[PDB]
Amino acid sequence: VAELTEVRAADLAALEFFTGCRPSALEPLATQLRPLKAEPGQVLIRQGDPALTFMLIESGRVQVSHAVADGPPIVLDIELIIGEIALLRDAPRTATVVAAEPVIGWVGDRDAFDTILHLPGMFDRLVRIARQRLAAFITPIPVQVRTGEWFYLRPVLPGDVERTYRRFQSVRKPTRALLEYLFEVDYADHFVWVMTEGALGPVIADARFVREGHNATMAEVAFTVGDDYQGRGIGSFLMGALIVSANYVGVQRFNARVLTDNMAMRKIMDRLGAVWVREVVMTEVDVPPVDTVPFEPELIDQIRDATRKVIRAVSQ
Ligand SMILES: [Ca+2]
Ligand SMILES: [Ca+2]
Ligand SMILES: [Hg+2]
Repeated sequence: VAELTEVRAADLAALEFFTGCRPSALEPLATQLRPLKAEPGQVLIRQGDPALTFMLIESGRVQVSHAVADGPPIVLDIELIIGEIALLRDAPRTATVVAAEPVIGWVGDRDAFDTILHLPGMFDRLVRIARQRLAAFITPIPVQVRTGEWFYLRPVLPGDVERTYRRFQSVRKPTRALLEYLFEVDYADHFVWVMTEGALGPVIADARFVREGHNATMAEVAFTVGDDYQGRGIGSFLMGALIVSANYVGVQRFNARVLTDNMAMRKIMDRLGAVWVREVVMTEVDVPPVDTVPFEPELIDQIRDATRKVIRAVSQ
């Protein structure tokens, strides 16, 4: 009888992931998931495959590796959710995941993941999981701004409110939730630098470029500085970081549109060749060589290393 759905929903409701969930609320999801039981050494996701599913892991460690044509595979480890970014992007697998122990869990397709994303509270829980995974790839950098104050530079993390359907015309039949979740793990089409107070402290400013379209050479820039933090050189510092990444990813021109009595954004843009025009004022500028950012070569390299690390971590 099809009451195996009922046993399955109770199994789902027993996960830390679904803490506080009522098993009945999970029955429609239970319907869309298939049990997974892999033996140690079993390949869960093969590099080079199309992305057909994601996995929700009840238990067992897995190990991630990326194979190349010029030496041995680069190995890691994610000690909960696997495979979901390439699934929602419809991109091929860029890495292989292997069970390092017995692995028990559940497998679903994109529709099953969209079901999870719409359950109460679960979109934010998925975003915290993505955040924890990414935080492993981020080492905040202590930076000294013009005034001598010390702050910390890092890429944005999923769930930073600073992060918030343009470029995502590459996803078929999407929902808003699917697109919002992808927005939280996009670093290539939309790169955001953040400045924090303390290495594990609050974000007090952010700067970003948003490409005009997927892979496009023109991007809209936008800096935001906490009311207390203007004048202090934080904005122009983030601007430097953004050239390193923009240069690194292929963006070649920046553009801006701001409210006119917003003089501080204006001065950030006046700082390279900005020529405003009314509408709200407008302007658009070239992307200067990495040679030309006023940072020590050491700082520049840590910024490019950070950029690279997060983009790869999101399979871009
Ligand atoms: Ca962090
Ligand atoms: Ca698609
Ligand atoms: Hg729930």
